[PDB]
Amino acid sequence: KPSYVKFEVPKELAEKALQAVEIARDTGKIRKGTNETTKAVERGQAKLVIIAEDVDPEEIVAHLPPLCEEKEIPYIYVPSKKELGAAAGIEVAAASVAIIEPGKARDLVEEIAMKVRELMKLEHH
RNA sequence: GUAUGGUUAACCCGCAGACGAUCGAAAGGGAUGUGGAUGAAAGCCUAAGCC
Ligand SMILES: *O[C@H]1[C@@H](O)[C@H](n2cnc3c(=O)[nH]c(N)nc32)O[C@@H]1COP(=O)(O)OP(=O)(O)OP(=O)(O)O
Repeated sequence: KPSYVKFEVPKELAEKALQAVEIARDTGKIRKGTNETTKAVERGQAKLVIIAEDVDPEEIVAHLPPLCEEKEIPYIYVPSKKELGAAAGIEVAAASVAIIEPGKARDLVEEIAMKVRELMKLEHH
């Protein structure tokens, strides 16, 4: 298990995280790739950040969970980084994706934002 | 004199790429860049370069 994964995410909740990227890709604006994601977080324009769990080395995305907590931006973990790139609409894999405007997925992001709040309180005791 | 340029183009497999393609000195920026296989007839036009 990676060290940058602060909390475990169930499969069913992670599957909706890909759907949010899929919907917001067509009905909103997302940013695919770790560089675009990092900029979207430090600029404070990212509604939800999605981080992959199969990132090696960790030093590529290990700074997002700390940065997202400072900027008070929710984040959720996805197992596959290739499926993450597929949901963003690119041929290659993606280590992280940032959702700027959810669009039609506005409701789905709210549901994920609540559960990542509850999952974060449980792992923190 | 000469096509490696045209009239005249497709269709296959591969390689690199959101761990950042193209562009840029960098900053920036964000999805293409490319190697090969068979085709690209005949005739005709042009002659940069080369001889
Ligand atoms: O048939 C051509 C050719 O034999 C000869 N010619 C002119 N330049 C070259 C060259 O660089 N390399 C070769 N191998 N042959 C060349 O000239 C013939 C054409 O006749 P012209 O001389 O009338 O026309 P051109 O424009 O070639 O030369 P010119 O008109 O200045 O004299």
